[PDB]
Amino acid sequence: MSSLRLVSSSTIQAANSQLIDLTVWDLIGLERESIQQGLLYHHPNQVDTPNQIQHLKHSLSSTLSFFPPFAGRLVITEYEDNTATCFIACNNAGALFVHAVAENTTISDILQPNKYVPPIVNSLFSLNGVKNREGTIQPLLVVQVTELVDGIFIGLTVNHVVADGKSFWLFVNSWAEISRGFQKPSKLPTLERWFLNDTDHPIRFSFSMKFQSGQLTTRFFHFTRENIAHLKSKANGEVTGNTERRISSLQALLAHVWRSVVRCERIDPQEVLYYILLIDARTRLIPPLEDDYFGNAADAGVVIMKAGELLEGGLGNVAWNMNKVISLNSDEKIKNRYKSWLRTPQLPSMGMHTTFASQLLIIANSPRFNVYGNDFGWGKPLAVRSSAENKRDCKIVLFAGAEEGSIDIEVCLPYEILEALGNDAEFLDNH
Ligand SMILES: CC(C)(O)[C@H]1CC[C@](C)([C@H]2[C@H](O)C[C@@]3(C)[C@@H]4C[C@H](O[C@@H]5O[C@H](CO)[C@@H](O)[C@H](O)[C@H]5O)[C@H]5C(C)(C)[C@@H](O[C@@H]6OC[C@@H](O)[C@H](O)[C@H]6O)CC[C@@]56C[C@@]46CC[C@]23C)O1
Repeated sequence: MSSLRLVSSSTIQAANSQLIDLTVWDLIGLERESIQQGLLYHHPNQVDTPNQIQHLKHSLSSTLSFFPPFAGRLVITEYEDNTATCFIACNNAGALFVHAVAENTTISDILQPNKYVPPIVNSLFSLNGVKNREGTIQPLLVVQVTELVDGIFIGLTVNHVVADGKSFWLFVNSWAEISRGFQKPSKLPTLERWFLNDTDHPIRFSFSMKFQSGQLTTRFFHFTRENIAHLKSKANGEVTGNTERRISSLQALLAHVWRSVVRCERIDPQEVLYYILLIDARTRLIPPLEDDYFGNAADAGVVIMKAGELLEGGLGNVAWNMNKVISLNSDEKIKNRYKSWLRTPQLPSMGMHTTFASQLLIIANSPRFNVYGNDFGWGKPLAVRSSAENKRDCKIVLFAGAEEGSIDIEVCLPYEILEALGNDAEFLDNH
């Protein structure tokens, strides 16, 4: 029968102290979860596995020289007036490398296609359930490499106060480059983080003070470039006054997914619905941040619509509203939101009490991030998976698909809704 065991855990320091102040975007995650995403590889031929594991360890240490935050620790100071400060010490305490073996477990055991994510996937990551504020002691980066019968899985656990999704995949891209033989990564990080005024740091903040919580399931759906292009043309074709085809491919897809979920759940048309986009500030500040600004740089944009209007008003109207919410995340709004946060620096609560699955839907990650170029020397990955640790939030996570211009979405919802989506011919997914 199949089994899973850890064979070794090793501290990995940078191959070759500095302090980093954290801004509002970074602090907001202190009480929340890590980023856990990983890559599946098939080994067509035999591989010298001990040498492969050693090569991943040494290239990881080399990459860490260029990303010192991932080898450091958080420093939190708690004060008597119920406030706190936090920063990153690049003290080279080290990341963690975990070597696991999944005896008699295969690629296809992990990647049940058109099926739900199997429970084994969650055990391909280490430090599940650890909040980002525990980075004062816990490594900010854990890599778990799990040997399979016909390949390996490379699963990263990354502290979400240090990095967002963009910065996560910057590190993965650069590590694969170093592993392939590059001497430097092709994109170097910008480590200095953004504050409206140099006097703002260290920010003194306060900690603290769901429908089907603990019972959600996770399933992938694949969207071809053609089906996406169909959705974009339809959405722009429905909103003509005042358009030169400004609704984007992703806006139309997300509008379609929103409509499909709500249609499958069958809810009262008077329900108010909240759709949570994460809008990058890097390109929207004036002056803009560096493209490879390393840290968090995104703010929620909340799309609010009645269920009746969402469905009866047509795809283009939903996508146009999302477009407009995105367009309101201007340089003015970003800086004023920052300033009012400094005036009431409380870390958020996870929000309202939800009574159905479509009520509050969070949209995470991006199809812009480079998933399939992560060749460490043995070929491109077959797939990307997350830990699927989250069983509380109704959530859609966006991934680049294997074929050019396609998108995989990882959907966390009640089981019967995922079943309805898989049986819905209006859901334009494939395979
Ligand atoms: C009246 C309105 C306008 O309809 C109201 C009704 C209520 C709501 C629906 C809005 C609130 O208004 C504000 C709101 C968005 C919350 C506060 C957070 O949002 C941040 O709030 C702070 C202020 O506290 C702002 O300064 C930031 O700009 C903003 O982004 C966010 C994040 C950043 C933690 C977000 O995190 C991702 O989790 C998943 C990971 O996979 C990702 O990687 C990671 O990012 C999860 C959702 C979540 C918890 C919630 C939930 C929804 C809320 C509760 O809208």
